[PDB]
Amino acid sequence: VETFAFQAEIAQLMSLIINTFYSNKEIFLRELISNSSDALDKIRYESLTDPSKLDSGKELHINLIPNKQDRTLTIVDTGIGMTKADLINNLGTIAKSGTKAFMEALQAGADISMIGQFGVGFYSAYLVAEKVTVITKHNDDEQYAWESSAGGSFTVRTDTGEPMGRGTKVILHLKEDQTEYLEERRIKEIVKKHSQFIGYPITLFVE
Amino acid sequence: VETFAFQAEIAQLMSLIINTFYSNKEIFLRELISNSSDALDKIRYESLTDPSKLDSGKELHINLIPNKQDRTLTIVDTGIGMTKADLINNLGTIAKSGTKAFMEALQAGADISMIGQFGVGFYSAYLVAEKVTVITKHNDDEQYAWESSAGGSFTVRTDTGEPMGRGTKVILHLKEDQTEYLEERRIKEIVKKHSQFIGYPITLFVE
Repeated sequence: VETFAFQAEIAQLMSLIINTFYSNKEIFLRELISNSSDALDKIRYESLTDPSKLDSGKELHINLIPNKQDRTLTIVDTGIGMTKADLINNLGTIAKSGTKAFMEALQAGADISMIGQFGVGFYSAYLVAEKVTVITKHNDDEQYAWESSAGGSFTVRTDTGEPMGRGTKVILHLKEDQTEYLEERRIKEIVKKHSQFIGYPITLFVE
Repeated sequence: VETFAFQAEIAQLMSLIINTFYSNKEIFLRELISNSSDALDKIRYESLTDPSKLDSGKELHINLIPNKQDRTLTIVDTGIGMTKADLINNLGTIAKSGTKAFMEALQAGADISMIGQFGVGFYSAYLVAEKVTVITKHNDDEQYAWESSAGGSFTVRTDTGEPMGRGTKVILHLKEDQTEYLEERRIKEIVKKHSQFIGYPITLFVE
């Protein structure tokens, strides 16, 4: 297990997300689904000129999996996935410059819901999760698990868990007061509100 | 000069954009600036692990250049640019699947302004342009000019014009009744309305 320090700007972003009073927490799900859609677009685009890109899986979809026993909400996609280098480099984001632009935007009257416009919407997971685990598999690398309970550090290890073929799994270990996002009708409401026109099938699993 | 037929779905998209009555045409500029921002994000991200990616130019910006004599509005960026293969493959988009999802969305009550959510916002240029010329330079390829007045076909040729270093230039040859988008105060209004928080400097050139 390798342990890394977040760059200062990302640690600041995460602390802001965790500590700022902001009731409209539901946007985390929109942001994660949007990320999954972007990843699915990328592998689709690559497959247009190289069909073998889909040998690791032809299905392009997003699954939402609540588990009340574990108190986890998992967002799974069969998108392009992330390399180890991607994971370490702020999960494929330009988080340093993105965080700066987001802060500058917040200064000029923006609010936290606009986070995704700055390329750092992943970190909105910390609106509802005390810990986030990301399992990912990219065609050009092995399967890795990234994890962080914030507080300035994350871990990366090779994943010996269930193989995924290709894509990303975001596991949200929810805060004790945020279990509403495990309820079927709440998830359905949020998906209909914010992600109605996403161009990949979104399947909400039942328990 | 090589001439190509648009895939059927893209020809349909373009005809819909050209022929549908829709007064809110200004969104084209938001969509092109968004594309430029995405391209700038991509070269930024690549440069994080490979600084030499910026040997073709360190500046990351967007320029808006009106020219009333030529009746053109040009959007220039120093983003990642496009390879020849990218240009031919619907300017780096998943236009076939994107167009389908956009149509399905329009069926379920969406309107043309949401085009960018489906990865085909480039084609909104045809709300205001009778012809569009795209000059582009990607680190891994030569400089190319793509062009189309719609009507089912586009051309690609090697560009012998002014070298660009790296990025993309979208030249909008405006319709005779759409010259308002050459006026400084109109462009400023649209940028402030729709692109206020874009994380790269946007410079509106004067004439």
